[PDB]
Amino acid sequence: QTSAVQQKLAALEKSSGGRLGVALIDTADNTQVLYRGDERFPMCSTSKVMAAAAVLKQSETQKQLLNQPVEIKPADLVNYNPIAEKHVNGTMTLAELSAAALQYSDNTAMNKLIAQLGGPGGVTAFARAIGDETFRLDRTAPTLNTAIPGDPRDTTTPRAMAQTLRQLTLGHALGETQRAQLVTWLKGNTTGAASIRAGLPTSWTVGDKTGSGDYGTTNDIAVIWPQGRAPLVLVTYFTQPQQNAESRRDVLASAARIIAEGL
Ligand SMILES: [K+]
Repeated sequence: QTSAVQQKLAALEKSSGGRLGVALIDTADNTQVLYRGDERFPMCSTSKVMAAAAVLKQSETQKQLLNQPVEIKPADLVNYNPIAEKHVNGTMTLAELSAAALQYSDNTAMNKLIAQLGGPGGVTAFARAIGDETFRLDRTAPTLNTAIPGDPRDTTTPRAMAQTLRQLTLGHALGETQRAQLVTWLKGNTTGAASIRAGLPTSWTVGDKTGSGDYGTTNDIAVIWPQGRAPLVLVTYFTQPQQNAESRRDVLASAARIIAEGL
């Protein structure tokens, strides 16, 4: 069946000329709203949530892991590293690298998290451990953002990522301390105001992770606390036919607004 919400998301998708994938979980009743929910999309930087959560899971058996220094060398700098470049020829802790990756989308910081997990396949291993059979990380930053149509590398489905984000932030995939840390980090995101958040009422509070890549790929994954409602999880993924296409955060906002109106 096609709901009124799915009809409005299809109309939005048409006007955009790209491809849109949406997955909502409403924890009030565990109901789901999906648009292209089982199609694969490039994750781009939304993958940083899985990498930071995998290190948080390691910290459950190592009290001092998050305080562990990691050397930052000039050769470690990549395309976008606004926090790591200040610590070149110094160190950042795994807590600092996690925060920089999630709240500033620092790509050097994500590469340290990946290196701490033994490479991209270590992030995929953690996804499988928490019951995500869809997620795959294949590359480091920035080449995991190539977002080539039809490429299975560094992809997931909206349905899979909404379920995983729910487990990580509201469920018991992490210990209580670690779950709270991940939520604090997401809530402190600096990059999300033009994406999901822009489509929701101001009074609602959001923790989110954005992503952007080639093919005008514009993504956001969010945990939403509506005024007077149980929390929501929302995934919005958007990708465009042309390698050089512009970002379209406003499409994610428009998708979020349709979803909110549909509650
Ligand atoms: K782009």
